[PDB]
Amino acid sequence: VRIEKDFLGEKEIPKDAYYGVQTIRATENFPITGYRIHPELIKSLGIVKKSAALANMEVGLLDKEVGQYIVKAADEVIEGKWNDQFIVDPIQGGAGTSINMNANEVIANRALELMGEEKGNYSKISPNSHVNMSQSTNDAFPTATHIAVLSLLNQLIETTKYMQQEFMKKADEFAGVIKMGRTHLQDAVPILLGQEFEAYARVIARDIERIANTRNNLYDINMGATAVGTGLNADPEYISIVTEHLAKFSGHPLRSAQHLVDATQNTDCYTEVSSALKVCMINMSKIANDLRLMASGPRAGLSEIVLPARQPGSSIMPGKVNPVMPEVMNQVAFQVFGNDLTITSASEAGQFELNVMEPVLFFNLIQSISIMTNVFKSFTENCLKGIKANEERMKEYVEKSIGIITAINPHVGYETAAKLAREAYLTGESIRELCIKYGVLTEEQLNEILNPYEMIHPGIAG
Amino acid sequence: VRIEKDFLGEKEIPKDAYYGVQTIRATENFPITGYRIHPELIKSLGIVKKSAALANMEVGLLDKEVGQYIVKAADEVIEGKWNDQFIVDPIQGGAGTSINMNANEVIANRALELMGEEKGNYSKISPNSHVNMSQSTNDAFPTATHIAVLSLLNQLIETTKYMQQEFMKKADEFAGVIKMGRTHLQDAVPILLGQEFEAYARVIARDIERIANTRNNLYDINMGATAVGTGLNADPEYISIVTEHLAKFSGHPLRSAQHLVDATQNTDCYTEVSSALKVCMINMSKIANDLRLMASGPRAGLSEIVLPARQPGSSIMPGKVNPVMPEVMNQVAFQVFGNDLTITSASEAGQFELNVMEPVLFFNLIQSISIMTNVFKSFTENCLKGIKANEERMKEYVEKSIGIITAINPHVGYETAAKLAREAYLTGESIRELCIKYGVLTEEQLNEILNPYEMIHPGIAG
Amino acid sequence: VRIEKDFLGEKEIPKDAYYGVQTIRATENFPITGYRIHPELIKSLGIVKKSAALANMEVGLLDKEVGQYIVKAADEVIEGKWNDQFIVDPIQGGAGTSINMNANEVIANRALELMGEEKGNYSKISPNSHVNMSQSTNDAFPTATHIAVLSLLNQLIETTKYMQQEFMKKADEFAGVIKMGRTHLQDAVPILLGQEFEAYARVIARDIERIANTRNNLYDINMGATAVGTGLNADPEYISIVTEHLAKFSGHPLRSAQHLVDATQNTDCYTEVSSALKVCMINMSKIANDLRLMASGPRAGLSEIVLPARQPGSSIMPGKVNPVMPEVMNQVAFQVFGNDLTITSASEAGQFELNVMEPVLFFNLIQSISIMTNVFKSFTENCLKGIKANEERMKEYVEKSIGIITAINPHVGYETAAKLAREAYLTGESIRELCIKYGVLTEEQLNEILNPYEMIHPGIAG
Amino acid sequence: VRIEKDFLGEKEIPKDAYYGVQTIRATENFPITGYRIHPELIKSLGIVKKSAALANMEVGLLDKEVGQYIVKAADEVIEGKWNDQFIVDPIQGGAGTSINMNANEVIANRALELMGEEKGNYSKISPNSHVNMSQSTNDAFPTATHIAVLSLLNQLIETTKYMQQEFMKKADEFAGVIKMGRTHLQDAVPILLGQEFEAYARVIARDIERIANTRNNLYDINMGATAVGTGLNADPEYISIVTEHLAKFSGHPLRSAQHLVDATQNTDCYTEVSSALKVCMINMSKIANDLRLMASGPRAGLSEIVLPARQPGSSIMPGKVNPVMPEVMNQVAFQVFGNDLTITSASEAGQFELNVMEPVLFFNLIQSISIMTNVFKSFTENCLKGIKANEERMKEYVEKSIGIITAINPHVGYETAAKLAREAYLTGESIRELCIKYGVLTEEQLNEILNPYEMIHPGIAG
Ligand SMILES: [Ca+2]
Ligand SMILES: [Ca+2]
Repeated sequence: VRIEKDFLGEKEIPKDAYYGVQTIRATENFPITGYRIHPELIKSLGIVKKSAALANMEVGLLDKEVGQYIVKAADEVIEGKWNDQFIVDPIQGGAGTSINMNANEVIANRALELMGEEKGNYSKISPNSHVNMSQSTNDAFPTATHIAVLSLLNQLIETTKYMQQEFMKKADEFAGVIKMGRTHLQDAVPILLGQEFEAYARVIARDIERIANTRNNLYDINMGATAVGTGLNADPEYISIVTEHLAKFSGHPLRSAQHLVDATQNTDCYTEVSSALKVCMINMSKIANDLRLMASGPRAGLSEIVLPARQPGSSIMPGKVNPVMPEVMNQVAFQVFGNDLTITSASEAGQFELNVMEPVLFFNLIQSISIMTNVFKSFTENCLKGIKANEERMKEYVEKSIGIITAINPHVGYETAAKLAREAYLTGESIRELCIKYGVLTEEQLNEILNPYEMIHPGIAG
Repeated sequence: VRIEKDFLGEKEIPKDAYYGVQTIRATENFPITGYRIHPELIKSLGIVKKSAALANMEVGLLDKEVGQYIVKAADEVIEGKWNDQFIVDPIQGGAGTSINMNANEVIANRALELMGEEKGNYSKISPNSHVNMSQSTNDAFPTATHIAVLSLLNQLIETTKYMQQEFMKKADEFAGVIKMGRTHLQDAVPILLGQEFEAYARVIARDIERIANTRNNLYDINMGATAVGTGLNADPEYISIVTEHLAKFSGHPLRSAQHLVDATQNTDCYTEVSSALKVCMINMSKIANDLRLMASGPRAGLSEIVLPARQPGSSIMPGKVNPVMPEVMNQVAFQVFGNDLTITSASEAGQFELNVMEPVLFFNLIQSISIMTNVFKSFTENCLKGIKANEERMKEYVEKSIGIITAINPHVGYETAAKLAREAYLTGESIRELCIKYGVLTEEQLNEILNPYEMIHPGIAG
Repeated sequence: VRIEKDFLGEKEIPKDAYYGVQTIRATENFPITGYRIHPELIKSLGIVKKSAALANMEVGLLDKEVGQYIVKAADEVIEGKWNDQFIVDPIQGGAGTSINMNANEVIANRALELMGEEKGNYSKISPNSHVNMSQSTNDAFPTATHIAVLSLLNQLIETTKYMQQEFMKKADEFAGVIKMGRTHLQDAVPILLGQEFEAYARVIARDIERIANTRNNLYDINMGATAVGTGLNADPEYISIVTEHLAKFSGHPLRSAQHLVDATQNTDCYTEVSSALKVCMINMSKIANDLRLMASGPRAGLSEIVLPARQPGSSIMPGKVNPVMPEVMNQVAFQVFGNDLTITSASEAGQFELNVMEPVLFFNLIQSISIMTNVFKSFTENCLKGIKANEERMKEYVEKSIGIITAINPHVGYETAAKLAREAYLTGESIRELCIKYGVLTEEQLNEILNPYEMIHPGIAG
Repeated sequence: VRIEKDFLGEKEIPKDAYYGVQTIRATENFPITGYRIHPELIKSLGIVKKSAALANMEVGLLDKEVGQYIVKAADEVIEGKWNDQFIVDPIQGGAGTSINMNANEVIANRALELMGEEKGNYSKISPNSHVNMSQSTNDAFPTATHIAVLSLLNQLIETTKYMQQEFMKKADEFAGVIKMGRTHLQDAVPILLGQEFEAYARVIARDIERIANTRNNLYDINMGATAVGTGLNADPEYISIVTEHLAKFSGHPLRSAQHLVDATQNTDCYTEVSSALKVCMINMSKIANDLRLMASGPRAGLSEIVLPARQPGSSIMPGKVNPVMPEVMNQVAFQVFGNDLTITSASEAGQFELNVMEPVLFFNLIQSISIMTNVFKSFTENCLKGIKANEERMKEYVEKSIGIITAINPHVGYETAAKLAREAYLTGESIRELCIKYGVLTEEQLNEILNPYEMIHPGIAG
């Protein structure tokens, strides 16, 4: 145990800890959720502190002997070597100061240790003076967040694409599977199961497109903004160098925003991201609902498809296969809807040159991207690739249906069709085994009218 | 044509019009939705002004010569005689001031006409000095709203109670109708359709209680608050008297709030109402979702219940009955959900001594109550009463199901019960047929065990 | 007085009215809000039906005698002659069937009248067989909606651009006005009032881009889809010709969707639009909150700006001007936020081949575009143009602020800068007095360091 | 490692682990958030299992020698010793099946270890047959949740009551502190700081009552409902006995619901609780916004209150004390709003006999109560108790205001009051000074009229 001192008094900090008194006070102030910030945000903080250390050394502001160790420590943070030292709550007042200071304290203490000094000796390496040199909370925090959000969006994009590609493969696989289209949940006209899955795949491709476009506004960062965006005393060469480093180490084509005040006080880039995720989850939710309806049964349901079994069934009641993978998809969508409201409210609560409600916004943005990335993985792997069709049941739904008289209609006339429809309604007799009974269409010409392909695509009529 | 002057200038007003230059200025500021305030709010403003005049005259503050004509004019407003004269947009800046002034002008000008004077002659009877005497925007507008909301809620309770009883009648009409319970949309164990319709009756009874209890915090009113709630220059006798008239003429047991500063700045009684209406519509939307599933078909659906046709049918596809009445119920649910978010945002936006976002708040609270009332009566009259059951088809479902085995199990044992269920599901035979052919139970034994009542109620083995 | 017959019986229809029985049945089924659909939707229905008629006549499907009067009647609808005749509630079951049949009946009955026939004589011109020929509810309704929303969006874009520019004008006008930046509502470092208004202009510039970009997906229409998306019985020449007309008459670069099943069952174009509307109103609400803060006072507030007076005064209380215009703006934002949730819920609610929740979805989308257009136009005219800066009071705030010391710091050193700021804060003396008192700097040096421009832009101190 | 086989195959389980393959299966299906269920829910699952074991033993269903060990194991779960063994994601498909089984496995394996057997020997003590005897997922899970939410609500009530009591203590402390009331952020009329704090204290009192009344519907549990609510095969004696037990071990007055189907498929008790939490946070956010506004400054803000400092300030920026405790209060409210939408959407998604979306619902409800309890504690101990007033600053807002004229008005007539207000607006002369210079009132007369208590309480015209 070690002994750090504060405007509030002494606090005993374990010798093996890299955080200090400020981080502790933060945990005292905000024991709200018990969560820790996403390791990608931790990594991103390291990137910011590395870039800034490097830039400050380059412009002569930071001593090269201490900077060298500051860089080595930050690198270790980037590699995920110190995740457990980041202990502040994601829901914290102070507009992210605690998060920023946790990163400054840990990097300063690891630097000091790397140079054979004691921890807490902030005279040698100051969390504020050296590690946070030329930065404010108001630029270090949002810039690390932009970077972390962008990296997680690239992962969600490559996971959604994989999933989208597998929906397409199912579409192709069910390309000739004839079924009964439903509107208002009432039997309509024939459709191909492959057309439904292409529908799912096409909406998902438009989701990928929307989510990808939201990265553009995140590429503008406010590094060099200082407290408010005015850049008071900031060296314009520091700004140029720090941005360039941030882009190189993050892997993103970062730009210094054209108007730093704007970039410092506005939060539309995050609401833009959340909006696209919500839209995407709306579509996923609907698809999941369909999949669950289609899997219903086995005897009093639609029983159109089979989903892979993913929980042990009742060992005394077969046939009951709960669609747990789509269900979880639905509940995530619901998280994301809720997350989006929180983001919305946090964003409109901004005042003058800072929105102080970012910590709950970022926590929610990051949670959204992360849970989506994770359900897409498990749904794809555990449900989607394995989906099978009950093609006999769906073909019988079509043959015994009334709506197929729409395909026959123009070959026999509005007269004949309505008599056949009304009789198939009262007697429940097949429409096919009725055209041949009356002799209006031969066995051979029914076969080209009631063909799966002909019935579900534009072609000759009146 | 007539000509009144304002701080913005002289305005030409139609000869017939009873509103004045401040109403016209409010229609220029806020040409927002093109909508008009609810006639029930128009009515309550009438009750507010009449009560004020009566109190003021008695306190010896309003000239009895003018006051009696103000009263007469207000009575006409209460009768819904001048609804067309309330032209201000419900979505307006000014914290309701325009709404208040719309009532003041209209009641001033009509009073003036009743005593032979010119309209626009504000020297004789003033909208501000006489019709608005002793009251502020921040007491008249909210008080009228309480009275209007409460009146509206009373109608909803009455209508929701009627709907609840009709659900309960269907529960009894369906009391012996056996069917398949579904969990996760998968077949489970038997249930009666009457148990589901009693499930619906009960949640609705719970909503009625919740909605009813939100009345209490609305009975407290802030009349005499003046600008801020401190009641500076207000007369304690005017306060007691106006409150007693407001209670007598509105029909509600209205009370003067204990702390008028609290009553002027806080808006929780409004969000308390919306919440109970949100909860109610979650249940109704779900109920409606079930009904649309239950009415699905006719051939490729569930086909458990038949809903009265309200849409004309095609002569190409009979048996296609779209469940439009549950559909519109679903859509009203979604309105109310959205309205509740708007109420939330507007309520949390209060500042110091006054919430200025009250109009959009009140507009949404009034619309939620009104549209619920309307959908409830229409759903009750054009759907709920006419619902019929497909008993024969539901009995089939039960006969061919696997869940059935849960009733059979304790008369056979874990081992044989499971092998029967497994074989029934794989071969497609009914569990009854298998019980006969393997000799495990007699046709008579199975008729006693699969008793529709015994299968769906608590009770040990034999 | 006229008697049209429906499956629900004999019904009296005013001989003035151009709507028929299917329309008043929807008035009975859905007496929900009392509202009528947007004139822009009405117009687009007219474009849809005109286009249909032309395309049906060209392919040989429609009688040219009857078709010419349908076109003529459709033009009258397009030109706004018949708005009164559309009486159905925008919140309705039937998935837009009534909205579509409202348009069908009105166009038939006017085309009959133009031909010299009787209203109701549908044996001559039928609202189903002629006016609705080759179209389903499931394509004419959404196609009309796409056109309407697109038209409205183009209007909102023009208005929003006008507002944006007006913000840039104020940016330039205030480009020399110095004041205190606030982070956490706590005094920070100086900022130009112009940088704050430029920040507003830029986020609005991003809202315009985001909203404009939502148009692309609405350009894809599904005319030709029949019930479900397959185009069962459709003629490909009808589809290419109708699509060409719709695009010419609407003024929009419409395309037939590549996959009609997808374009028929998915609703992600509408949620995409609403999202960009919500995002915009988040920034606009924030801005407006700022304006109300900046305008607070005149004695116990901030008093940084004056907004045009838009409501009458109290001669008893001058100086009091409520910022009603930013107030209505915050309120329209709370509405759009609610509108967005209603839209989310309705879009998530889709099932298989059709989302039947489209009517409440569309009502809310159209409402959000309309109310945003209206407040933007009004806010620009009645507030934004005439905003004034209180230069004197803001320079006052700056001279006695502590943050001023961030500018002086590099010219005097940390130890003396901190000394002076602590003393200035505790004693209430200006930093400027204290720099002279101890002669750490002279009047002349202070006037050059404290240059408005240099304190608010990046650059090395020396 | 040990070896448990699954319908999906072999899986290695650590020697020290008490969960099994079903739990591992769950973690592979649902790697969504990485969170673990709340300790309170864990405890409650323990209470459920112990109550069920005791009931099953009494009724002769469960072996008393196995039962005794099961009960002892469950008691250790209740005691909080096996929290780390609960590894399943709160967000999961399967309607809580894996939360339920996680508890079944853990207790079985500890019961086995206590009775000297090998773990995974489910032939001795089965998680399904023994630990889960006479229960389904569809009753154990919700029953545990009712119990857990009740316990957490009772803690929230106590905490909020404490905060409330402290808000009242501060109203008394500021009972004579005079300030300027604000409407539209415009100076209005004098108010006491204590009157504001009483308004705060009073809204919270109403929140306490709302949240408390929410407990009633939760007292009804569905224990004994089995799959669907029908109680097929359930011993009625077991039901009433397990109910008496659950009430006794949980400390709540639990009652067996009067209709088990209703209780099994409806979730209105959850949405009701959440609505009451949301309303509470609407008020709390509003209060924090005022506090933050009043803390603003120190030189260019309002600065009416000082809040205890909770972060280390900048040594060169004294006076800058960010209101971090209110800021975190806002962020939690925003969180609760979104949580409430997720809940709304989860409840709405119920189908027939089971709402499978309960996991994301319960996760959200519990987080809402939890984070509320936690901010309330921290805000009270670190902010509220220590709030102090700048009474001089506030006093001079009142001396220098125009609105102080309202107190003078009746004593000098409106005509005279308007003249004095107008000059006060032009010159800047105190209204008090003006009254002296024009001799309208004696210095001693002003002392009665402009007395803090007199100015802020009902008192008449002379
Ligand atoms: Ca197959
Ligand atoms: Ca003091």
